Amino acid sequence: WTGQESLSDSDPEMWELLQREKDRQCRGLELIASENFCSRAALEALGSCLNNKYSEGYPGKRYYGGAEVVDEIELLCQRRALEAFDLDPAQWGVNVQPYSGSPANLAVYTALLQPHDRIMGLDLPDGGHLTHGYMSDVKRISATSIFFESMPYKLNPKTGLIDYNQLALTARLFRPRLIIAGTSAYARLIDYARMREVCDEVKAHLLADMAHISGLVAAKVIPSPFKHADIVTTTTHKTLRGARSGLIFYRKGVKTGREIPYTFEDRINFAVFPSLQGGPHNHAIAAVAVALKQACTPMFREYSLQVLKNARAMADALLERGYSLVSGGTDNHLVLVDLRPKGLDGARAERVLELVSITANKNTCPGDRSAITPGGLRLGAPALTSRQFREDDFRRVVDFIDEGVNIGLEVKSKTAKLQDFKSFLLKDSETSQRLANLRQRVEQFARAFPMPGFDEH
Amino acid sequence: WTGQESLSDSDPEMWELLQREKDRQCRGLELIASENFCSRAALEALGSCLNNKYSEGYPGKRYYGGAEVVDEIELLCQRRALEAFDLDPAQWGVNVQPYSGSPANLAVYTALLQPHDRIMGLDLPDGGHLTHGYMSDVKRISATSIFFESMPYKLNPKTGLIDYNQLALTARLFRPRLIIAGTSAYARLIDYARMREVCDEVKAHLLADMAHISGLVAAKVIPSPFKHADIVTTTTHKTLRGARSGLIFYRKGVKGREIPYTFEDRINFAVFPSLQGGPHNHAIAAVAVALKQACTPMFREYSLQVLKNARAMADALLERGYSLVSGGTDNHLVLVDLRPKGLDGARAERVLELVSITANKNTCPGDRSAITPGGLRLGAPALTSRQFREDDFRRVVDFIDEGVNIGLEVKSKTAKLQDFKSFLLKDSETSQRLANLRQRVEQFARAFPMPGFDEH
Amino acid sequence: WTGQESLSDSDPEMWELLQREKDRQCRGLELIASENFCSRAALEALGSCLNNKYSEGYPGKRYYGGAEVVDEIELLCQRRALEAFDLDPAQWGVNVQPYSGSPANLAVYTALLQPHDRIMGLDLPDGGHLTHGYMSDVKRISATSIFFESMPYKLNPKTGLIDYNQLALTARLFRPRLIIAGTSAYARLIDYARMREVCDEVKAHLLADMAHISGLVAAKVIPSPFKHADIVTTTTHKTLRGARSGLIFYRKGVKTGREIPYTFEDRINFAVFPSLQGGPHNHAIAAVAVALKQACTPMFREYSLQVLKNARAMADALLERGYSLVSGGTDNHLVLVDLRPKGLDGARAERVLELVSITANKNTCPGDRSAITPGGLRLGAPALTSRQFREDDFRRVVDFIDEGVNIGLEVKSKTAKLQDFKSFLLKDSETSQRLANLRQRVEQFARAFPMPGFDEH
Amino acid sequence: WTGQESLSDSDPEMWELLQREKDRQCRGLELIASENFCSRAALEALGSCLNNKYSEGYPGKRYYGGAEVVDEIELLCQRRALEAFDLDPAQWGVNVQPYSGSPANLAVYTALLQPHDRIMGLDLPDGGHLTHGYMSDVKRISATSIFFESMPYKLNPKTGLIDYNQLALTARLFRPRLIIAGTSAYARLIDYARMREVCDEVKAHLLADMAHISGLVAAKVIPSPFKHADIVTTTTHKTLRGARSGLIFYRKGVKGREIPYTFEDRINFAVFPSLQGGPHNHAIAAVAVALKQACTPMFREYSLQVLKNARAMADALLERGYSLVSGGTDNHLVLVDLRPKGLDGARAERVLELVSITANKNTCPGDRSAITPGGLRLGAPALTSRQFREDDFRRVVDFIDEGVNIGLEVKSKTAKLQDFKSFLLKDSETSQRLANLRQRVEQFARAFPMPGFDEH
Ligand SMILES: Nc1nc2ccn(CCCCCc3ccc(C(=O)N[C@@H](CCC(=O)O)C(=O)O)s3)c2c(=O)[nH]1
Ligand SMILES: Nc1nc2ccn(CCCCCc3ccc(C(=O)N[C@@H](CCC(=O)O)C(=O)O)s3)c2c(=O)[nH]1
Ligand SMILES: Nc1nc2ccn(CCCCCc3ccc(C(=O)N[C@@H](CCC(=O)O)C(=O)O)s3)c2c(=O)[nH]1
Ligand SMILES: Nc1nc2ccn(CCCCCc3ccc(C(=O)N[C@@H](CCC(=O)O)C(=O)O)s3)c2c(=O)[nH]1
Ligand SMILES: Cc1ncc(COP(=O)(O)O)c(CNCC(=O)O)c1O
Ligand SMILES: Cc1ncc(COP(=O)(O)O)c(CNCC(=O)O)c1O
Ligand SMILES: Cc1ncc(COP(=O)(O)O)c(CNCC(=O)O)c1O
Ligand SMILES: Cc1ncc(COP(=O)(O)O)c(CNCC(=O)O)c1O
Repeated sequence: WTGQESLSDSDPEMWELLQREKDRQCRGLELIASENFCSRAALEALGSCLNNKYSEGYPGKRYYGGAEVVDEIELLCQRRALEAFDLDPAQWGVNVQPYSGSPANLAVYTALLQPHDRIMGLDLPDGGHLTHGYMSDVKRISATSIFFESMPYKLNPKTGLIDYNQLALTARLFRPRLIIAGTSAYARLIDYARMREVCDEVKAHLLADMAHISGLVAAKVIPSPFKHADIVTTTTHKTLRGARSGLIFYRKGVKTGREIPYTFEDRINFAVFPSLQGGPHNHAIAAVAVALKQACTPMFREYSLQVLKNARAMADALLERGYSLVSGGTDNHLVLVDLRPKGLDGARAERVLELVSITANKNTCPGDRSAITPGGLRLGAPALTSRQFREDDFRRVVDFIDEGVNIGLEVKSKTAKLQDFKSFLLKDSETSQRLANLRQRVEQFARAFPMPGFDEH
Repeated sequence: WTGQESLSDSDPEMWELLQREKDRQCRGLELIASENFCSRAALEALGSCLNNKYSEGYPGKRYYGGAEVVDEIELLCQRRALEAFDLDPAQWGVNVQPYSGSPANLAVYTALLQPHDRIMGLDLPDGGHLTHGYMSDVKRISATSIFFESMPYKLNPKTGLIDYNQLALTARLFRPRLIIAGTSAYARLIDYARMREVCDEVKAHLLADMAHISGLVAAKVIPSPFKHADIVTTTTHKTLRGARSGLIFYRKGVKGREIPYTFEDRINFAVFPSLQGGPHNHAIAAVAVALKQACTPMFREYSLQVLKNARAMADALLERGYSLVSGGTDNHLVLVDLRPKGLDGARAERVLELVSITANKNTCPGDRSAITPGGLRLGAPALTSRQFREDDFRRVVDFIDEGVNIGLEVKSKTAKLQDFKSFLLKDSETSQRLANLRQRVEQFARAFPMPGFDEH
Repeated sequence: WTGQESLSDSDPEMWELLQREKDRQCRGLELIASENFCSRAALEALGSCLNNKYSEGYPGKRYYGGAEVVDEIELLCQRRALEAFDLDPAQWGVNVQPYSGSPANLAVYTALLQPHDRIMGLDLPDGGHLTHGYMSDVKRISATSIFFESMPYKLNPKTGLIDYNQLALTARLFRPRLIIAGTSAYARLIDYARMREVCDEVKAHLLADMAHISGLVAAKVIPSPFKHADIVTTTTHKTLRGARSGLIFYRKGVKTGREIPYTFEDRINFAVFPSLQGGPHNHAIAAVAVALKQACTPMFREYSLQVLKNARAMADALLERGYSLVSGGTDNHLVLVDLRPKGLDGARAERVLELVSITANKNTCPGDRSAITPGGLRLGAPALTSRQFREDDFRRVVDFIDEGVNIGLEVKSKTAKLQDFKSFLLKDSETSQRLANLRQRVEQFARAFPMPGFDEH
Repeated sequence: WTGQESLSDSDPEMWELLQREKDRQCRGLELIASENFCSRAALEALGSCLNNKYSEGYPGKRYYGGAEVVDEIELLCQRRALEAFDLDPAQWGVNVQPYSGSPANLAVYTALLQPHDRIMGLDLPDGGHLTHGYMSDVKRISATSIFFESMPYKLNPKTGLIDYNQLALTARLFRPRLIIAGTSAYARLIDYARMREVCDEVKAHLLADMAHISGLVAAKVIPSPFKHADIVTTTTHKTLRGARSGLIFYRKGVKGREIPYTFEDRINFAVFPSLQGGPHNHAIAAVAVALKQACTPMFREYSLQVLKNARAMADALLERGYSLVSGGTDNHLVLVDLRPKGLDGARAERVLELVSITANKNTCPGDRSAITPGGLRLGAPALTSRQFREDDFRRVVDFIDEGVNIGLEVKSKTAKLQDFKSFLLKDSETSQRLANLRQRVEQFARAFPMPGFDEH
């Protein structure tokens, strides 16, 4: 045994599983708004010897030795992080060790808040993320609602937009110490200035969780939250098209003749390590650095502009075929389809689209009373846009979706409960082959496009 | 732009850094007890298209679709985890989604405890990990001491063993609901039967954090904590020689009535949706690769080797002029006490690093100082994976001995620790004396094979 | 030394101090809405040998012996408590050991909630009490906001009434586990049914803190909160005209064929003792029992009806002299005077009225921006009504208040900051004697009325 | 209706109960160590018009007006409190508003600690009070263990003294920010100098809860905790012979710079507005009356008497056939161990109550049971205020001895504790044997003078 054998030679069971997933991504129309296809260059850093190096601590302030090189990697990642978002290194710092997006947010709360201090975020069914403090009416779901006290703000169910007025009203009563400006399922731009005013009034930290829109922010195609946020967290594997990791951007420098300084850096860094995490995943840090360099290129601005145009085209196409969209349209990478005016819930549509190799997620529309069967779908452009999809290609995506919706509508006719629906898609021969025909035409269409990453895994 | 360009072509600045780090691992003798050299097979899975897949939830209970393949990847990782530790799938389950070791432990506390519920672990300067509840006298350090109430248990300060009596005494006063039997810097073995007895009495959960010793347990080379522990957490790197990830093993099934075990649902819910978001499916897959390697006859011979190279390192260290904490290693690492040699554990680590031996300073029982601890932590697993054997490991000890002796000569001419390191780079007599060793250090280490890719 | 000497003989320094306070209560117009004059019968029980008896525990379940008699006293107090409020002993229980009102409320939270569970009450400047969870924008004030997480509900500043709509909206976001229906400075009746609906929706306990209105509730002159509340707490020294103590009323009995039982009794009793308190003050328990018996009499219903008529007469008189009142009037024992439309803040008016032996408290009106100088006063009828004040007498009280307001208006002319105002009342000879004349006419008028309690102390 | 009618005329049902309770205290021998007979002067202030005055706030810093008189009442109570304990008003302050002892302690924790901060006290079965943080193995009992994290310190189970060594050992592990030196059932004296040393080391607040021994401290008859404690809490009844209330004494003033003491503002804010509402000015006044009595030469002779009647009770108890915990009382109470006499402390308390001797069962070191503890707590202060002396106190011991012996005879004919008490009321042989003693018990006690009113 040498440890240098190939995965295909050493573990054919796993090696084929990798190939099965690669074929699945190659043949499908991937519309998960949070998914992307990472570049081979980044993946080469992700699966590297940097996995072997323990480097607990920070560059220049480590707890072991031998970190000479990974110090330069981590410092280079920090510089590329600030560069990609046009940040002055004298006003902004970045922590590049958060293992993912959820660890990034929990680090911020741990850094700035005491246990049971109060947090406000967009409610999860309203388009906010778990780590913005999600509690149900029965259970504390996210740990950000266990270790901290969270009250959500809601959408205006008339506009589909964030009710900044109701947020301002309830924030003066709840008195949060931090408010999260950031979403998982929101098609519109966020009024960060308005969020800033609310935070300045109730004396709260404004945290921007730009995970979904980070790539658009780096390409300067949408307004940047760094103009108004004290803290900015993001995922690196969404519109940033990198490995799965997280980042925490924080302000530095000046916040009666007294110079008020920012105190985020030391608290944030201490929260990530040693408070929350152990050894940094330097392979992930490096892979993120590779993608961050890609985010400064003119190529990436072209890419991000395409993501915008393909989501508007997807939205326009859906509107033209009789679909309503929450908030009426989109100004970013995703579309929130309201399927209630067509008679199919988002749960049925998600499964029937999945059987024809169209990958989306059910989504709650304003007014939904059921979570077993939400009334919408979330569709995202970033992944297929990385496969060099253009506006016409996304209009064909909408025409495949419309076929799936019709097949699902015909099955809800012939079925009762949700489980009868799902089993009917597999056991009824007529619809089983009708699905297989659409699946085949979906996969033939998607296979023709180029795919970032390795060829075979 | 296609996204299929090579790293060397598209990002030469990063590619050179990768090559520089690979050269650093190839040329050095890696003695950090928590480090290992991951196999090429796992690394190819770590850097795979599985990074691209969001698969929030668990197999059969995910929240969107498209998880057809990663469901079987996660299930295969689960099966390989239970197989690797000889666990009956009806008595034990495993969560394979923890991002690392620290998240694995924090999920367990979240799953089983309420905020501010009480936990007991070995103190960090006594050899315990941060995530076992470490707070100092000045500051709450680990979040496991912020969100939960922690009191440490200590070593017998001249036996070098865990003071199991003092732990039993304080457990009835503190009344913890969970005690962690697991270490980061402990050369001997843990009495899991005794830990369970203490835990069974004060009615606390026994969790074993076998991160450092997980590989030795899987090879059935050391006693397994799964015989007495309710929950077991581990890292997938270290002695398991895998990607950076974490695992949570929990008991399952039946505990005048039938009381069932209720760990599974709580543990899984704590990992997702409570603490983490989307699983790192590439890490899960790479872990599955390494777990399969842990079932091999090869891995038992590998793990058996690590013990004897640590015992050989200990024996060799006892000679020359070193005493070692606990008097005798029984695992993969050695706790060497450098106080009976006039050199602190901090400066010895720095002098060894400039000569390409990477270790970590460690606090020995009685250390009156943390700026300058009195020991070093040395680990066998990394070099053993480079096919080092006992004769190869006795040479590192005297390669270290040249480093400890060379370091003593400069503390002669300097006072504080800043002056110490400063003289190592500016005095032409020692910079050459460092380089002279530095070549024979790298010349010796380069000759051994290295797991992973050749160039990155 | 025998321990049987008189206070006048053993401690003349204290004995005269007692007499000075008795003269002060006899000569003044006591308008503190929370104050009353306790009967001699109750005071005789208050200062009795029951002080000597430790009786930790409860009747029939004590931890020592010798409680044979105090068991009957405590049981008799419980029966008189239920009797006075027309409560079926099979549906209601009462704990009579809370040392005061604040201990009563903290016992309820401790009994029913975990630390950091959420609480909702009327904001303190809006008329709620500290123990309803009062936090400022800078500091946790009440311990009910330290050990539990509180969000306040506010008044509708247009009506002066509780904004039950905004309470319903914010309760669905905050998700409290207990809501407090009870006030310290509120002139109107509380919609307990509406509070009940809000609690039933968000699945919270409804606690009624009837402290100020308890006597009116016992006399059945205003609607009873026991028809809608799960828990009822009260002070015994306000409109109940008893010794200073507290009570916790809780439901008992029945809350798919399963009989759902109430679980308040054991938790409430355990919270009071041993969780929060030590030995019960049996002298206070007995004195409360004496006053509770008085609350069942036709005399007390006459008294409580008079308190209503004297507050309406006080309100009518103020309205006729150019004063506005928050919420426009009163349906209980107190009046909230808005002094902003007359140019005097409630802080100045309170001090100038105090120097002429009229005792009130400054009060915050809706829209007040300052707490140094609130814009109103809280005036209460219960105390003087116990001195056999009638409607005409309270119209004379208003005519004394109007003289004090005018004297204060003349001094704000001649002064600047608040401290200049207060010192001018003592150091300026012209106003000093002008005050002394009004004080004398106030005291001559009040001395003529009978006074409950002892003659000399 | 005027409100000036007498209690006997207006409420005869209650008036008879009052007379019945006064007769019960007059006819019985009160041996509860925490009970006393309050003076008429204080009771007349307790039941005064001061009940009618709301005076939220503090003298000079109240929130409404009309507090002209009660300001001087509270200030006089403050001055009398500091005077009674020989405190310099520049080094010590006092809050006189705590409703009782339990609120006094809870205010201190609220003032100085954050929720879930750590506290250490003597365990309740070891002689500590609820408010020192008592939680059992099943339930959090006191709110001082709910809102704050408590670990108890224990006695040396055969020395009967506080295990100051084990307390020093656990304090460095638990790292409390406050330790309570104070007891409800402890016959010896507390090493406040040693408690401060432990507190000074682990950097914790030393609070002394002198409730039981406050009167002995004021008479300078026992060593005063104010020499080493940062904060001192007490009840105003018990040995202080006052109304039911509580006090919080705190250090004030100055603690290369000048660090001032910061207790005053926090303590006062915790009492009001954090925890309590309006002060019970009648209780404050009655307390002031009793505090003035504590400055008398009479009170030192009274407190000196209580010691010798407890020492006489202990000496007499050592005879007959009783062993007592800690071997020797040095305060106002005796911890008698009834296990070396075949009778449990629970049944002895009941048999003594039917013969008009009121005591409380108490757990002795080694008690394998709480349903039936192995001791009784007996206190001198109550009967000493009735001008009992050593000869009078040696007769109570053998009045008790008839009770302990009579109780042994019925456990003969019964099994469980329910059958025990049931036989005391239904068997004509023992009900007469109880009544025969019961008259000589009441006949003996009635002859002594009684503080307070004659009829209520
Ligand atoms: N707007 C939004 N959209 C997207 C899409 C992906 N994510 C990322 C996270 C995906 C997970 C979403 C949930 C996990 C658990 C939930 C819950 O409420 N669970 C209850 C009741 C369930 C039952 O009774 O059916 C329980 O089981 O206890 S919802 C999000 C997101 O964060 N927000
Ligand atoms: N047996 C064991 N060994 C090893 C070796 C590495 N690690 C991984 C842990 C790496 C070290 C983490 C820290 C511990 C204490 C800290 C501290 O004292 N921090 C300052 C803060 C400000 C300052 O810089 O002065 C303070 O609170 O005073 S930091 C471990 C481990 O977990 N367990
Ligand atoms: N509506 C209403 N009215 C009445 C009348 C009597 N009470 C009973 C309780 C009376 C006490 C009222 C307050 C105590 C502390 C306050 C506060 O906000 N203190 C801050 C800022 C102060 C400053 O900066 O001037 C601080 O000092 O920290 S308000 C109440 C009542 O409960 N609610
Ligand atoms: N040295 C000292 N002596 C004396 C004598 C009276 N007290 C005053 C304290 C009076 C007793 C308070 C309690 C303690 C433990 C309880 C308990 O165990 N309760 C059950 C709950 C349900 C049940 O009824 O089974 C449980 O949790 O199991 S109750 C004290 C004192 O404070 N300290
Ligand atoms: C705004 C936001 N923040 C944080 C996270 C957490 O990232 P990790 O999953 O890497 O922990 C997500 C993931 N969102 C999942 C989705 O929208 O499908 C997110 O959308
Ligand atoms: C016993 C133990 N548990 C948990 C962790 C945390 O693992 P991550 O660093 O992957 O979070 C470590 C790391 N120990 C570091 C060392 O011994 O050098 C450990 O030693
Ligand atoms: C509604 C309410 N609840 C509880 C309390 C507390 O009672 P104690 O002060 O007895 O603790 C008060 C006192 N209110 C004071 C006032 O209105 O002037 C109150 O008004
Ligand atoms: C030391 C001590 N501290 C505080 C308290 C509480 O006091 P209140 O009961 O007034 O709250 C007690 C009561 N001890 C009861 C007994 O020894 O019998 C006590 O003994």
